[PDB]
Amino acid sequence: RTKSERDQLYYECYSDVSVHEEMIADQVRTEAYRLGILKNWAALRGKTVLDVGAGTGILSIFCAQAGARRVYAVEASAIWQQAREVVRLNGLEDRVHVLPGPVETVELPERVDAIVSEWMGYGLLHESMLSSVLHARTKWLKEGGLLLPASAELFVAPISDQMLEWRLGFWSQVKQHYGVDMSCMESFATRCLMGHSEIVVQDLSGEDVLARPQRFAQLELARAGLEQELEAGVGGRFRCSCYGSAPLHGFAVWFQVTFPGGDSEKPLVLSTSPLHPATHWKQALLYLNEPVPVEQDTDISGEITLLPSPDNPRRLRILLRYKVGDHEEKTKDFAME
Amino acid sequence: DQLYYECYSDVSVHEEMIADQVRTEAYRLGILKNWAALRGKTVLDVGAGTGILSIFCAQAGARRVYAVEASAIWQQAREVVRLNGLEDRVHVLPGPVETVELPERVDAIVSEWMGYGLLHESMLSSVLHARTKWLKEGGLLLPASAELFVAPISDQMLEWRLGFWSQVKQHYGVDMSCMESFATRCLMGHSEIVVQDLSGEDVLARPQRFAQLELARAGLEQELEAGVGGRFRCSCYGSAPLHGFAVWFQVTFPGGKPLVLSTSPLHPATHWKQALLYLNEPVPVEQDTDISGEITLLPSPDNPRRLRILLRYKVGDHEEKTKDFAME
Ligand SMILES: Nc1ncnc2c1ncn2[C@@H]1O[C@H](C[C@@H](N)CC[C@H](N)C(=O)O)[C@@H](O)[C@H]1O
Ligand SMILES: Nc1ncnc2c1ncn2[C@@H]1O[C@H](C[C@@H](N)CC[C@H](N)C(=O)O)[C@@H](O)[C@H]1O
Repeated sequence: RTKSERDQLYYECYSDVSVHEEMIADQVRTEAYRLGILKNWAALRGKTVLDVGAGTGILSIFCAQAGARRVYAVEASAIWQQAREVVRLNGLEDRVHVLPGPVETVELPERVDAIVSEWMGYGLLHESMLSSVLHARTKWLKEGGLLLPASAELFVAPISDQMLEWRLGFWSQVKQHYGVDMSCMESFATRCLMGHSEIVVQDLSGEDVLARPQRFAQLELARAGLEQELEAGVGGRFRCSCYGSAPLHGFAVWFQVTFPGGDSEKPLVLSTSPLHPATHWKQALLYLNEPVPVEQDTDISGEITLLPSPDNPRRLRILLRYKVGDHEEKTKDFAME
Repeated sequence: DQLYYECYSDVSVHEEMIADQVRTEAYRLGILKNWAALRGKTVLDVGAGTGILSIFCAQAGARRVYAVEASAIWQQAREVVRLNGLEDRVHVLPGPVETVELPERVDAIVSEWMGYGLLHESMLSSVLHARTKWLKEGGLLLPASAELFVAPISDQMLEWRLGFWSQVKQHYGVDMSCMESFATRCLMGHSEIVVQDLSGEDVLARPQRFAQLELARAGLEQELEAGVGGRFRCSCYGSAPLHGFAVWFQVTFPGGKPLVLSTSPLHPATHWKQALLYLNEPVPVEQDTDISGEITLLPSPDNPRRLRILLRYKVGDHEEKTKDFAME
């Protein structure tokens, strides 16, 4: 529960193979970084890069292959030892330098032309890694230098989760299967599956989205003052109108990040929307205590704030205020599962 | 004991059990096919949960069912019984079966008590306690017995995970084949029992029964404390990387031909899956490679409800080895 304990647990996760397997098997993520880096070949060719949180080294290697002269691959967990071997295996150890330890205390021999980092957690800010990237930017990035990605956006949409609907309806189906009526279990199932205060990470599709998604916050990484916004809360108000009739279960929150277009003048966007190909981040679901019926053109509005949890700064908290239709204003406070 | 019961106060575990069609149909038929033995008789359902097995017992013709449940889910069972119009015949009694005050000894006990690797959760002791305390002489136990099996395995999913690092170069133009030894240490080098579902083609040799538990047998309770299990030997089907062993179980109901509920990878899948015991790294085997060993299931020293498995094994002419596992 102390910082040293919390740090050891966080980096211990990244010392193990499973999380790296997940990240690198995520083709949408990994290919987006590869292409985003290549899009910026003109600005990277012959230049220096800092990879904040290099992991197994893969993004740093992408940067070298794109023509970077020198890459500092900084990694705080024990996985740096594996990165060292990956870099050597690819013939890159003379110019990709795997550096152990936190980026906050690394000492590079020079400021750098570019920073690359994959720092995003569930609901964007779970893990709270962004502070480390901003620290590195302030301390090591040259004036006018390149950030990859350069920005993040947060989106919300109201949802009718088809999988949840099935799980709640299960109990009224038992009679047909086994000859025992359990339809009375539905209220209890609803309390268990919806009445908790955890953020649920689950993949949705367009079939679950009840209104046009809306951006409710923007994080431009070059902006001074972003560090202090993180502490006070990131988010904003939203308002949308429903497509059609459905049981409203709550809200899905997701994000995108954008890589500069470079020479092409066409930015590359990595999205975790339910309307786009699936990623390991899925979406972050905020369930209401029970389903609320809605109809075509029902207004839903609210305010969403992403904060660090008081107990654990790396654990995402979300404060939700919302109003459905003519119902009273309600609030719910969530923490990451 | 309360943290354990608290697991069952939530809907998800009961959804998983009742959505397990192989499990629930096997109990349903095991009970209904015993109509002649249950007709006009009394039943104790040990750990009634949502009450579903007690309602099957009523359908089989039981004159009365005491449905005993320690977790807060007993409240939902009472509602289910009322909804099915059985409040006059099926009586939900809250609390541990060890201390419940039944009105009378019973003609039969039904219970679904099995955990991962059969004995994880350690609920069998509660069923045997109830049998000693409340079952009439010559009374019926459903299921009546359990059997434990082992086979050597080559886990396809594990092989794919280990092989993933050699595939990265084709996906992204970065070689990561050097990660394979590290991945193997992480995924196999630990001492946790891993619950995972296998298929028939993961099985490398004929499965061996290594223990039988007759629930009516005298002194079974003390055996559980000392450990349950036994020796086994088998010959491999063909060439493959041996990853370790899978342990699974079946239970048998009195026939009313005996109905068997199996959790074998060769039979339809169940929520129990199999309990996998990984060697520290893969070992190549061939057709007719001899494998022998001994497996013991114990309660963990620091947590009686947590399964521990002691494995001794010998592959071909390699030296005998041991590995000591506890449930993940
Ligand atoms: N303050 C920090 N300094 C250095 N590394 C960090 C820090 N915070 C988190 N990390 C590492 O950042 C990595 C974050 C991963 N999302 C990315 C790994 C790798 N770049 C990849 O894209 O596959 C993990 O390996 C963490 O251990
Ligand atoms: N000592 C005990 N006394 C009463 N109930 C118990 C005891 N130990 C475990 N249980 C309950 O036993 C049930 C075990 C379940 N595997 C079976 C539930 C139900 N009979 C069903 O087949 O769906 C859980 O609901 C536990 O809470």
